[PDB]
Amino acid sequence: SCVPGWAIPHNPLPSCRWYVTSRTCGIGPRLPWPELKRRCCRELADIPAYCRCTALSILMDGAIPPGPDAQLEGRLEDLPGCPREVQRGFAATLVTEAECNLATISGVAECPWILG
Repeated sequence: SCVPGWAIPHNPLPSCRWYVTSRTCGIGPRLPWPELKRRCCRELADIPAYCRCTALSILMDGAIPPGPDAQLEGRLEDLPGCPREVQRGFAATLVTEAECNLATISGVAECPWILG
């Protein structure tokens, strides 16, 4: 069920994109750091524990759901002086107790396969 439209929303984790770009790229919404973080973690916890790593994966590398239209969902693209590799490295740490501290399918707050 961990697919956009099903257990995962279409265009997943809008606020996490911004928090990732704010930190790495320096460009983001005009919101205080804690607010930026909170909104990201909120959207993340609203996703079933089991689908949480998949969601990160989609936000990082994007996804293409089958269908007549099928548009590219998520994915972190390059920003002026902010390559996609920098953003990805930080995005991978979102579930960490350091960041959002949320449990995945493993029951532990970590996604070992996400990065790379």
